[PDB]
Amino acid sequence: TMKVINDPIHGHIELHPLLVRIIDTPQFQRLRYIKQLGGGYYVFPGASHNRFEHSLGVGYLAGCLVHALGEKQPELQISERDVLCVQIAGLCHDLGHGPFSHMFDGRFIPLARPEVKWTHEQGSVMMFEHLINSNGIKPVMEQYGLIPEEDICFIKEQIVGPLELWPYKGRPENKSFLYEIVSNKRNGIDVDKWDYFARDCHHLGIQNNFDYKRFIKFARVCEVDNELRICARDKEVGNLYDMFHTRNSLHRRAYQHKVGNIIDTMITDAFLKADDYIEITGAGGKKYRISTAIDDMEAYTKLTDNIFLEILYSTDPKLKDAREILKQIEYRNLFKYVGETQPTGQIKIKREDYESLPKEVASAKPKVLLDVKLKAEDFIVDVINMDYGMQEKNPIDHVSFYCKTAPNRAIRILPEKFAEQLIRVYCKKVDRKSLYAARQYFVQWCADRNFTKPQD
Amino acid sequence: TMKVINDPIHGHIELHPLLVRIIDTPQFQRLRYIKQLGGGYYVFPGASHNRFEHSLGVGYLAGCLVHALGEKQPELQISERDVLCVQIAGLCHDLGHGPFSHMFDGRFIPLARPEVKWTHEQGSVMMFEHLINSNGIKPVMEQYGLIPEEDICFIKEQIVGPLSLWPYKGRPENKSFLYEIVSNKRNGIDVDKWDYFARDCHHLGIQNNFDYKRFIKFARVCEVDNELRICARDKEVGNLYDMFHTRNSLHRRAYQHKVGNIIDTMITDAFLKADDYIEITGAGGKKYRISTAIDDMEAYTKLTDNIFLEILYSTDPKLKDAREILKQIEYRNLFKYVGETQPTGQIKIKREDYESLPKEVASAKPKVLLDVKLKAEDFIVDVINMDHVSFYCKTAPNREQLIRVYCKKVDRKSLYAARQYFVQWCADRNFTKPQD
Ligand SMILES: [Ca+2]
Ligand SMILES: [Ca+2]
Ligand SMILES: [Fe+3]
Ligand SMILES: [Fe+3]
Repeated sequence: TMKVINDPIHGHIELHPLLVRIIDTPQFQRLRYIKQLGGGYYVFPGASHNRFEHSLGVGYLAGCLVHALGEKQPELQISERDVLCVQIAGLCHDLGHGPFSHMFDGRFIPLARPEVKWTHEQGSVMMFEHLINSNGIKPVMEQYGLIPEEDICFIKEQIVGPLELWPYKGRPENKSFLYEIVSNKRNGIDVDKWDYFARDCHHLGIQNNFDYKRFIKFARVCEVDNELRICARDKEVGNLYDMFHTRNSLHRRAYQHKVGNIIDTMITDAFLKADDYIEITGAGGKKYRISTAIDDMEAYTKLTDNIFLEILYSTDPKLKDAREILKQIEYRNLFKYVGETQPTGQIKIKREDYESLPKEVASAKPKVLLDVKLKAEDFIVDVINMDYGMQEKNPIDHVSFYCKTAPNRAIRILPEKFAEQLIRVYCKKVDRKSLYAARQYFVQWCADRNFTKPQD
Repeated sequence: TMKVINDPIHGHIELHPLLVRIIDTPQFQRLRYIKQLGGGYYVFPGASHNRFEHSLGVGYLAGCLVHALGEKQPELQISERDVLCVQIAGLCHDLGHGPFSHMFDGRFIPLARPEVKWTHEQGSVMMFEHLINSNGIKPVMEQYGLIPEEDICFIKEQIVGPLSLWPYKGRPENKSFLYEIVSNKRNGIDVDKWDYFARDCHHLGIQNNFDYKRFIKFARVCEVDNELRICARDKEVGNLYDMFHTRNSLHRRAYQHKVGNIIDTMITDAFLKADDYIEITGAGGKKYRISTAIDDMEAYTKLTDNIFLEILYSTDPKLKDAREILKQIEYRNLFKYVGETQPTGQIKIKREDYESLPKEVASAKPKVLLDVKLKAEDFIVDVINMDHVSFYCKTAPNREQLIRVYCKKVDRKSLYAARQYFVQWCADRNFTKPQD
């Protein structure tokens, strides 16, 4: 038969042999050493889960959804090849994640290389191609009825989106709903977001109220404005609300934790101080930095969380400055929270301007002059985005439902409005004179940047 | 005021500032990089938890039990300092675990240094002393009412044991029940096992039936043969049997997994071929081997699961042989399972003769000659090791080894060969006939 995996969130998981061949690969097993939340592990002891089990769950849920729609609506012409293609897309959607997951692409790369526009989804596509190329997956695809020329393009489009009128080339327009499963761009609701909602809740002691298996059993494909979309049963709006609340509770209590995000900036600070002295060997023996390893998948395969311990256990004097910061984490001698603000009604801060932010705070002009002159090297500016690629909107407005009487047409038509971006400032000095001075600079920068007034 | 932890098993737990000082320590944060189940992670994806979260739970449960006894029995004179000592003891009981937990002291060390005797508890006390000294914890202990002379001895004794008559020095026999909490050496029912019963079930998807909370609630200390022992209520024996079934289920389905133990042996083998070339920095620039890092505690502090990846990501030609085996874990090209047996007598194979076992199998002469001759290196033999609880009346509140053999050759001929060797080796060691 085929492999069975006992997941603590989904139960028994059945693995097609093609999936097994993709998993038993250094590019996929790489995800065993990538913390799902990263710095959150040092705040929540149960947050020890890695990207490996998350990807296994996303592929399982993607196959469950596509198989349910096929067996419930034969008119959709869903093939078993389409089921496996969606499963692979769910398995390999997080292949491009770097050390400590969103810390790498969200903060480190913008700080070390602000000129490059890099996302972990781009790396997922590059790592997928490197995976199939380095392990002879294409003949195994042909074994199981797949056509690599268009199916691999279909998988990549499911992971990253269109590759620059129907813009997708992997599947015709009459199967547009297949592009809404692994990563939905219309509303953000997808099986990928469902897996870590349950996984993170399971690992942090927060309660999950969204029954995702109930949602799959009532998911149907329907015609909405001449477009085939995956619709929900009307009697599932209460489950939908519970899903929204569960994501906000995770954001308010875990993702935006004030100490966990500090630790993320400290790990980023150590990585930045160590970027000039670590060497990762790529294809042809070429030495790559931590920041430049994203240009070479052969080197990026060797870039996991152990570079944290490589720096911590290093004896090189060149790495001492970076080693000291990591030692500070073990002693809980963390950076000091100065304050928090928010760009309500303002244009959100972009990744390419992260590097200029601490120099902008140190350049503030407080009225009350103090005997403590602070430099930009004493300030850390943290930008926390609940979704960097999103604009303020209610997702229910982009969710379509169906009735039991009209199971092919949608319906013409308490939720917590959520902040998107939070600006936190930390100081590296620990003395009360500098710590109070940094607070003065920060409140002055909040009026200049036209951000909300800091309270405390 | 004290720090609060959100734990998936126990919920919100409060940490005394002394405990926090011990936690904020590289000697203790080392536990963040030590898989609890080791090779079991490569079979169960949810088993990503480390020893750090488990130690926190044991330190919490031990304090809960002592506090519950003191509150429910003000005659025991259990002081807040007695509570802290038990909390620290459970918090530091596993400080001596090496890479991938029990495969380091249970297989690797006996294979690399068969002459040395080493256990993770005997290393946990060394870790505790090094932890206390390197961080100046004794003054912090005193400022919270802890006297270091008696207490350090107390904490060490309820971890490793006494170092005819009452052999403990940290507490008198009047507080003997305190030594039965973190690790019981009589029947084997401690809060340590309670924590990783629920925690492992929670991460493996295995159903946990024991409720440690309702047990602790109805737990009291009674007199058994003129001695004070922890006893349970007469109607809470259903919880006791659910504990025993959860243990049996965890061993049968998780701790004794086929592929899981094969991965452990494969990781041991790569460590053995990487032992002569990996350098661990120790006390004052000195260099130790992976097998010799246990002699220096500062070198052991830097011995974690990261060794697995320094071998994997290495480019040293001397490390090529070890790097090959770790890569075969990623490609799922594992050792083939040959057979399984157990000793017929009460005698049990110790660790000083683990490396002699594969050659014994290869030295066997099967009764029928065959084509493939097998070397000792082609065999892997790992050893898997595994009613007496007091109670009280509600009215009157008082009064073994398993042997598995694997083959590194994975072809039809060599596997038939290995089975013939294994059957013959079981025959002249008087072991149970292998099930076909
Ligand atoms: Ca992703
Ligand atoms: Ca133990
Ligand atoms: Fe994901
Ligand atoms: Fe333990």
